[PDB]
Amino acid sequence: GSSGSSGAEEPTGVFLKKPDSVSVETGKDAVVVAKVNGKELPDKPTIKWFKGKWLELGSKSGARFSFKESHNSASNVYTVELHIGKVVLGDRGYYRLEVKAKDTCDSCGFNIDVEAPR
Repeated sequence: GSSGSSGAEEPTGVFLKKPDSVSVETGKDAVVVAKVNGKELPDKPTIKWFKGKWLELGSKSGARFSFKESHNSASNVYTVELHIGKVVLGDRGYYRLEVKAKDTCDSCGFNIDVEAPR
């Protein structure tokens, strides 16, 4: 078939990809996608997922909260994705991704929504 096209100047930021707000439904599984330009960073960045207040996600390696981080050899980009299972209205709201390096420091903010049943 046929398709369109696009074009723009590379982003002047370390966060090659920002976690766009994802609207999920209660009882469903949420998933966020984000990337980080390591090259631009002096040292290995620190990926940490926070929830509204000064909370702390990913307590143990065996909870609904899953984390997928992959590092490319040629690309050199860290692709992190936050997956949440059995989402509830108590989870919906806003989040914040902290990322600090040797000297470089940057953080992005996303918002999730949990649609309730009829």
